[PDB]
Amino acid sequence: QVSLGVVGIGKIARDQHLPAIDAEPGFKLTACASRHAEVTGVRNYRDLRALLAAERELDAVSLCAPPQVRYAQARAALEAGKHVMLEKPPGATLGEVAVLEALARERGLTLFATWHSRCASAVEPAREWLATRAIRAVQVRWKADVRRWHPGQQWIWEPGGLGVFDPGINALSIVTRILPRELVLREATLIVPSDVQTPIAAELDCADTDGVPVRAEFDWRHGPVEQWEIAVDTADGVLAISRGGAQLSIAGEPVELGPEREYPALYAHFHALIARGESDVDVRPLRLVADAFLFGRRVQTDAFGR
Amino acid sequence: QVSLGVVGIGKIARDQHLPAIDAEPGFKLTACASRHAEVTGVRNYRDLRALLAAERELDAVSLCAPPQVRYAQARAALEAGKHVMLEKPPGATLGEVAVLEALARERGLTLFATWHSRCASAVEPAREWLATRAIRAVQVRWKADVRRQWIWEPGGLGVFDPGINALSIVTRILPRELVLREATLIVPSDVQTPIAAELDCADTDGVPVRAEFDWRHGPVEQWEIAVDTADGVLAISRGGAQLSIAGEPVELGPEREYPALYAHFHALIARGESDVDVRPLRLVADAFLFGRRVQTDAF
Ligand SMILES: NC(=O)c1ccc[n+]([C@@H]2O[C@H](COP(=O)([O-])OP(=O)(O)OC[C@H]3O[C@@H](n4cnc5c(N)ncnc54)[C@H](OP(=O)(O)O)[C@@H]3O)[C@@H](O)[C@H]2O)c1
Repeated sequence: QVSLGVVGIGKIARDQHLPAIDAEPGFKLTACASRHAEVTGVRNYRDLRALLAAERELDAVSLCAPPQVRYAQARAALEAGKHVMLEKPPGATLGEVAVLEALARERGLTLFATWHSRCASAVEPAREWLATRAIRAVQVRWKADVRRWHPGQQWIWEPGGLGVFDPGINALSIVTRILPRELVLREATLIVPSDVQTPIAAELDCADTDGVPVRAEFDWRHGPVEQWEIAVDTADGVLAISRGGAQLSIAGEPVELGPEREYPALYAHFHALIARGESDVDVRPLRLVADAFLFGRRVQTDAFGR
Repeated sequence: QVSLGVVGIGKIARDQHLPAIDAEPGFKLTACASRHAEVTGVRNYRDLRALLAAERELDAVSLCAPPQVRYAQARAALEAGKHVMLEKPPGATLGEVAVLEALARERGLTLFATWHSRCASAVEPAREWLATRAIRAVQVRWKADVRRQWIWEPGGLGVFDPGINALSIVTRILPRELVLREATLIVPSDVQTPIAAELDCADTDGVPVRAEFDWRHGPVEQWEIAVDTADGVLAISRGGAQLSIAGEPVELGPEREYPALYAHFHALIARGESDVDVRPLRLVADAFLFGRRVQTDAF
């Protein structure tokens, strides 16, 4: 078993990481680090620094804290000789992820930038069906109530928190996986409430290298049922991904999919990467978001109320 | 020699590119493309597609148009089997540059993303002196008066349009990669790009690298990079033309940024290599992504 530590025991750590780790036989949950939480049955620390100082035989760390502290924690873990798994986004900047990848490669360690939505069951079936066909247009709708997915959370509204791109980048992680050709941003509009620093809604107009238009609408102002949809119009009809990747229809016919197991799949991949002595750092979804911030118009809207 | 075409004959093509090409023996200027300008002594076209269709023996092209039109030109040139040299910045977005580098690598073609300020006289001496030494801190001060439209449009970079030149020097002289830790963009309420900006970086050894860019009226114009080491301060001034080390001024040669660029482009084509350093643009992108934004009075 690979000995594993988890950093930042918050919403996604309780909802997804700890259950997936517990059911993954390749890992032994050995330690956890959190300022305001502890995990029963394992050794607990207030911060990653104290965990690394004490857990010299630990093999790997998985980071579930906000992305603004991701670089500092991942660098420390890599410098201590641990393989590192990163929640999405892999960093607040592209430069820090490049530095981490070079460092992990400069230490022979596994670095894994995870995109949990890429492990949704519809993703690889969609990629396989689309690799052969003539794509005409792509439509993305990724809208959910922020208060239901990040209740009480403030880092989403601070610089490096991405705002609506925090879930929106999941859609881009799927699109960049299922489309055969690279995307380039052509225009973007970011809608930023008067009281925050990140967008609550955004529109993206991209094209792949063949000129296929990729239109995306992200919104955190929404009712209680998510709209997490990607529609690829082809010459053979429409491929429609819905429910964040849990549902797939091709030319109007539903497609049978296995059960959702995104985070089990992530941890299985992390273990396999370590046993292979390989890394997996795809920053293309974050690079497109960076282009959106660099090139995109910014429009003020009314206060969110944080 | 290498047959060469130039696209976008503006003032910098007239002042810098064409004289440098004329004096570079490795190239023969064969054709130029420009919508509103013709170049004496060579064949002339109004767009790159026409040039490419006609100049079938052409080996390479140098693109001097702004980045908003350069990506489509660079694609067509690489697809036509030509080596490509790009003015700075190499793209309007990082995705554009990634596409070109993949395209060039797949056809075995030379792609050269130039940073003309990296060829200023002080840059390579500063890099040699700093390579071995214990650096403590770096400070960049870029200030000027903007009063002396694309710059205020979404994607126009704002103060980073010239400020990225200082970032290309910083990233060349320092021996380790920079990570942006905090940024602040000051945006006039009637524009979409920053008039002033502060960057807070740290290199991979933790060395703080601070940069301030200001386009507003204030104190006297300045362009300075100061790198404090255990052996004293290294100071670059005058956009890279002037160098001081531990208080001692250093003798530098005349400015030949664009002759240097074209000599390197020729050398890249000879060795079959590319040179696509996107890090100065990536740092600017990180500032737009990670930066805190502050509104100021209309411009
Ligand atoms: N919310 C979701 O549904 C979801 C789903 C998939 C992926 N994710 C990703 O997972 C990451 C965290 O998401 P989340 O919803 O779990 O947010 P979160 O609960 O608010 O943050 C997780 C924990 O990180 C710690 N934290 C906050 N600031 C910190 C700081 N400076 N330094 C160290 N620890 C700090 C906190 O634990 P302590 O106070 O105890 O130290 C926090 O409880 C994000 O990158 C997010 O994008 C979220």
